[PDB]
Amino acid sequence: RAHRWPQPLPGNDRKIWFGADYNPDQWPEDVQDEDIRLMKQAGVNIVSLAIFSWANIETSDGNFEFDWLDRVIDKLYKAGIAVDLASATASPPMWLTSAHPEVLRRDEQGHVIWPGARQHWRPTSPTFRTYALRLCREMAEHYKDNPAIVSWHVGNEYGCHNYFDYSDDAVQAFREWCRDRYGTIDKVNAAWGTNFWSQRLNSFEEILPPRYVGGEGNFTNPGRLLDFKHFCSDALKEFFCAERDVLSEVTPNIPLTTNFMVSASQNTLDYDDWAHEVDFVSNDHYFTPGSWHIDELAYSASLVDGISRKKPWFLMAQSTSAVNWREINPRKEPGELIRDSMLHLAMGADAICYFQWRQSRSGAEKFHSAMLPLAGEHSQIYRDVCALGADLDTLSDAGILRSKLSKARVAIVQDIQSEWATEHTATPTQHIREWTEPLDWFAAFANRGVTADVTPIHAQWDTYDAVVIPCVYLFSEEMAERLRTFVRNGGKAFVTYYSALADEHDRLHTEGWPGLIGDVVGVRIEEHCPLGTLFPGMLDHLDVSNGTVVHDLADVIDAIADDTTVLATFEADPATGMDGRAAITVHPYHEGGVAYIAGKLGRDGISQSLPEICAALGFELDADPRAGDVLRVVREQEDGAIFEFLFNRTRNTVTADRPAGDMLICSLATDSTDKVTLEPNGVLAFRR
Amino acid sequence: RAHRWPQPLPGNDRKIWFGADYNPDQWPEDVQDEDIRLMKQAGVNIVSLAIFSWANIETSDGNFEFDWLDRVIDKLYKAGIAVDLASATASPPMWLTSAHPEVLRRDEQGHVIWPGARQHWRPTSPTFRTYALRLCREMAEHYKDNPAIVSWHVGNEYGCHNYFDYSDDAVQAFREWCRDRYGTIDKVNAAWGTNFWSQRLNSFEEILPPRYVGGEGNFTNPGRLLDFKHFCSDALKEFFCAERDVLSEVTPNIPLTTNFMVSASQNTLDYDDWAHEVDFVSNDHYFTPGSWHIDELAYSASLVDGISRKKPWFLMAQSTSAVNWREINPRKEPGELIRDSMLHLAMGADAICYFQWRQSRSGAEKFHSAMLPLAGEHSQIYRDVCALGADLDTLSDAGILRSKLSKARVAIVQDIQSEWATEHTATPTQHIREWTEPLDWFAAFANRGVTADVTPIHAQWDTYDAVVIPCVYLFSEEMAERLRTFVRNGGKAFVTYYSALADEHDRLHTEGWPGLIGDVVGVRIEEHCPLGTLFPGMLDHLDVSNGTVVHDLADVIDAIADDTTVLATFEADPATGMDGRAAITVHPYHEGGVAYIAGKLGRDGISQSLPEICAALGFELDADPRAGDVLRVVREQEDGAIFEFLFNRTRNTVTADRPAGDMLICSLATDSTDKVTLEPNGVLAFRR
Ligand SMILES: OC[C@H]1O[C@H](O)[C@H](O)[C@@H](O)[C@H]1O
Ligand SMILES: OC[C@H]1O[C@H](O)[C@H](O)[C@@H](O)[C@H]1O
Repeated sequence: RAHRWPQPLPGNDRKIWFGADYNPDQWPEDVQDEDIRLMKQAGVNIVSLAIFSWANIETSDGNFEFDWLDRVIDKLYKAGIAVDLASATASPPMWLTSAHPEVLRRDEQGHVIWPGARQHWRPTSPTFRTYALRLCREMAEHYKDNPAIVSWHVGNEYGCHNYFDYSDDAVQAFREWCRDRYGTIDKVNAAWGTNFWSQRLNSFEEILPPRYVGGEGNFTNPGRLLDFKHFCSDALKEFFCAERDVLSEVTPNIPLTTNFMVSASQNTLDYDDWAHEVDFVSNDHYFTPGSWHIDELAYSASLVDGISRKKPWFLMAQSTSAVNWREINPRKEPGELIRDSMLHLAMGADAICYFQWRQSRSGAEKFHSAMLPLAGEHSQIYRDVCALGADLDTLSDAGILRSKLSKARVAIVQDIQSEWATEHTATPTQHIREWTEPLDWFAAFANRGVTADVTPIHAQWDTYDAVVIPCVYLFSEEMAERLRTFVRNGGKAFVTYYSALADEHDRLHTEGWPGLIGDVVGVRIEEHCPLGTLFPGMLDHLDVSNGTVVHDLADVIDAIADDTTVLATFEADPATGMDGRAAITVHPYHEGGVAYIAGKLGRDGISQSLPEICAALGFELDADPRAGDVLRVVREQEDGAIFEFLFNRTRNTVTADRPAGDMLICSLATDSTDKVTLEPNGVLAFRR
Repeated sequence: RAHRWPQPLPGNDRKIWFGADYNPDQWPEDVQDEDIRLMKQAGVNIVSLAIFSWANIETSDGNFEFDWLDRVIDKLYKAGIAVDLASATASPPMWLTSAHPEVLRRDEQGHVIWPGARQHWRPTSPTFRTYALRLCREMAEHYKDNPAIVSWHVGNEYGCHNYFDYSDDAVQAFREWCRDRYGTIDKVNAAWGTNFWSQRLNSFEEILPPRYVGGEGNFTNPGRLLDFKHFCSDALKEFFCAERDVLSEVTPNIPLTTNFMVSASQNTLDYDDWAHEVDFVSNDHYFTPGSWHIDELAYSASLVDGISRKKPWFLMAQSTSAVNWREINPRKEPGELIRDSMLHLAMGADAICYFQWRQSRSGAEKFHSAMLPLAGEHSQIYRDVCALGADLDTLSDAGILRSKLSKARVAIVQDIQSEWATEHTATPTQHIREWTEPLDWFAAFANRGVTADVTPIHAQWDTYDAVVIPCVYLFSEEMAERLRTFVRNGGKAFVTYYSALADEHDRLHTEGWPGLIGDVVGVRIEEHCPLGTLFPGMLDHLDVSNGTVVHDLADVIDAIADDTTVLATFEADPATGMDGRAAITVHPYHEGGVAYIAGKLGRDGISQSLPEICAALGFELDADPRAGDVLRVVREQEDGAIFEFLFNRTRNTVTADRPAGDMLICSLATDSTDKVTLEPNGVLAFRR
């Protein structure tokens, strides 16, 4: 599927896009001149329109009014502001759900999901599909021929709320998905191990989705659950593809996207898979408060880039300050608004947008920050948004557009499907999920001055000097071979606990762990040692001999190969059986290359262990112990021009080596002759 | 009923049974010769088969095939391995629930319980009874005279998930049980105090089970709830009785059992009552991780013996290492495999089995340990299993079989009905339940080198030298006469807070606590003093004058009798009204015998207080301050042979006086001329 990036309005140059969700249909019409006036002053040059506007467009069944939308598009176009137009199909009107309550999502207990919030429709309902596909057709027909429209924003965050449906529509389509993937019922029975607890299937007609099995102390089929999660993603991908085929047929030159929600902990949609279906990848991401703020945002933006295969990507939403949807919504500290935007940009984005333009006075999102606060033009956030628009204009003129996130020395593998598998309630421990571990390695390498590339499992991590395999619970035979081949030919691999436990069907590998690849890794494990404080006197941590500490889970390593070296061992009470067992090992395999980390060390423990592990593998690290003070993010043009961003990672002002080049952008920082200065949350960009 | 013990295969001697749930229907057929081979090598002499095999026996309605099952039974019989055969009725096929969804269990809130796990049937559903009782006939008809079958494993773990059903079948059957228990509606009104909040019943037709009352802040009738729990247990007991009757009719000489879930915390089925319905008692028990590991398993096994009235019993399931069903599933430490089995064996088991033979690759229980792990015969678990089989063969040859768990000096009373009663949500505090107290008493006497016998309340505790009455919340007049008579004639009693609060209908006794027994105990209490940290500045503990601390709840002892002595008082801020009040008293009554403990002490508090209490009661305790280091469990033959087992209770290697006689078994232990050595988790057995 070819990359096609939204293009300028007629007579404008190519620029970093900079905008917001705009919702003028929630204000009186006469607010729009001020909006536009402030958007111009802020250097805003695109808005996303009509995302949730279904009910103000098809105002009653069969009745489509476009006037208010055409008027504001006109006003925006005359001002030089492009329009990312939504399909308007995110959330249906009251008249549609009143009249057809059968579009309503059902939860795992059979609860109806009422109107009164959003995205409360069943992804596989035919009635709902027909309405959507009609609105799509009407929107497209009305706006082909309209030159303000530069891209389609199809739907909105599919499966954010409606990922899991259990309606009879879902019952039916999950069967058909099973028939299509498995052909014959006996193939389904093998994939799921239905000979456990009299679950054996006679026919496809017998397959149900994992509805309520009584809650706690009751365990649903794990392979079925995996496939169900797969199916839920596919069902909405299918729905999205249909909406987009309809818009594209009528407006073939108009590039189409939908907004992803890629973040460290996202555990529903398989975005890498959806990525084959969009003309350019776009993402919505909101900061994690506290210490994780910087590293988890960088990690995420890197993964977007990975999912993107290094094509430029579109930041469709983030917050200027507080969000509204956590138990506690911290505000952003000074400089974090410009800094976070620059982090997404540094990680390859060529568009930077917010939810949303103007703060609502009312509705569930009234407390969600915006580009123009209820406090108005004379506010810190608006001033900062203006400074940010100028910075992006400056970076547009410096020629940053279309440069790629340069290729890191290390790839960190991310794998939603391994994440699904690790969510079963009957694993060795609920305290391990796949998603935390790749983030831990990303931060630890950053701590040692290394910017890793986060890559989905199907991307080309096997072309990097090095790869991290973190809790990659699912290993197929083709994955085994890819990994084997990689290390054979000179690859360095860091491989952790919880990797290669099962095949792609969640069928646990036999004869010892890691499954399939024990030859490459040169380690053998018969069982896990989970850790915690569930009951008094439980073994709750395991010290490691280099001064670190494992929590949640260690591997019990039974034996290692003759040419495996032990870098570190566990230190425990002798009654545990863990004392003196191998905790960190290194093992050659032809021209590589394999380190094994036999429990959860956390960002800090990985970081402590990195020098020793890398030395033994041949992977070179900056000797500077200031290495972790700053995150260094580099985009490259094919023509040779290099853009390097620096971010302070820490809670004090730091000083660092000035890179070569022209200083382009600076927030809470200072350029000098030898040394660059960065305040907390400061950032610099250089071209060289 | 008559004790019948499963008998050897033709031409075999009697041996301790040693085996597992075996699940050949989950594996390809050609795997069996390997199973049988490794079984022989491990000394396994029995397996339990077809427990969840409905779907592969009645493969469609009325269609019964037995081929695969006769095949494996033949391989096993050839290899000298007996079969404990299931009714196969534990969990119905997908075709049966497809066609008759009215079998599905209904929860407290009316949700359907779907297939996809197990035991999702209504205990009183007449349709499901029909199906089950036919499958029973077919199994019995097909296997009568087949000499490999040495026992029936009827259903599985009744009430493990389906204990509480709220379907119309349960509605209708609860009325019937009430009509049969009370005769007239006025007696129902009397037992449950329905004149509170306009609940008085006009007829049995108005009797409903305790469905949802709106949750938090709403409180269901506690007398009704009590009887409802009794009913849920009787309703499943009856189902079992019917299944079993259909089986012993066809096969009058094959002894039958069903697997109980006796453990310190279980709080559903009344196992002592069900024990009347089996030919021999069998139990599934899984370790508590941490400090509680040893004491809670010995407690539970002791209770099985008590429930068994000291007849030999059958450990039907336990884990070689980790289970799969806690949020954190720790593995067993080295030696705990053999030690735990020896603990069950020491407490009176003549048969030791695991769930399960071979670790599943798939299904909800794939992470549950087995005798033969995924990692294969080359694994520590399988090696330890082999050692254990040799050990149980050794003990077989020593003549342990049918030795009885010796009579302790103190019985500790357990009482499922009191447990039920203490579960209501409007008691003085939710941090008091009956079940923790007898366990605390077991562990404490053990710390003072006394192995108590845990006895259900209807067993003969009134024939021990001492009894512990721990939170026996329900006290009928007959129970009070039993305790009075026991103490009159020279008994020694330890009686705690939360005893004799209410009659057998949960109707609180009047005129002061403990009710009925105030004369025997010598203490009068008007109200409780609950303790905890729910609001700032709440009274959260009360120190006691012998240096212990009470938590969660204390009595307010208002007055003691003329001849009651105070051994210890509460110490507290004077404003509490608790400072100087009686905390532990002792009171003679004719030739006995009564100590009263007015609050929750913990294992440590009881342990610290035992010497002063036992000295004052005249109960002799070992003078050795090392007494708590090892747990001594003792089985006896009529011919006077004696099997003494010794277990290290502690987390350090311990040393102790060598027992007289022949060393039989050692694990993580060591023999010597004067002293015996036990490592943490060690065990030794001797015969004399
Ligand atoms: O932070 C809240 C924000 O989240 C995403 O960006 C949605 O697509 C927005 O419309 C809004 O709900
Ligand atoms: O610990 C899990 C295990 O527990 C009990 O023994 C059940 O009867 C088994 O069938 C199995 O589910």
